[PDB]
Amino acid sequence: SERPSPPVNLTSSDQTQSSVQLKWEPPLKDGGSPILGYIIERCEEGKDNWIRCNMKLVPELTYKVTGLEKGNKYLYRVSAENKAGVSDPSEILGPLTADDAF
Repeated sequence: SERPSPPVNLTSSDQTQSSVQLKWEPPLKDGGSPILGYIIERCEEGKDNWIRCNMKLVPELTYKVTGLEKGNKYLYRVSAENKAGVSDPSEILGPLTADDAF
């Protein structure tokens, strides 16, 4: 068995000043072992220090990032983990502003 490929079609909804709902679809290949769950990371748009949002692996295909600072702008990525390892991250989503749409 080997690491899975990245999650695909990472999208967002329900953007607020403190949070955003992320959603994605499973990897095209699981590497021969089932995906245990996903790892969500965020990064302030001007930096390159990615913060892991979730402790326990998310087995679902959605996750609410919280603890955002109002007015800030964030990048997001998600990775898939099986017993063999962790995929490269998905394509980067954003920048997404922590605010209320027009």
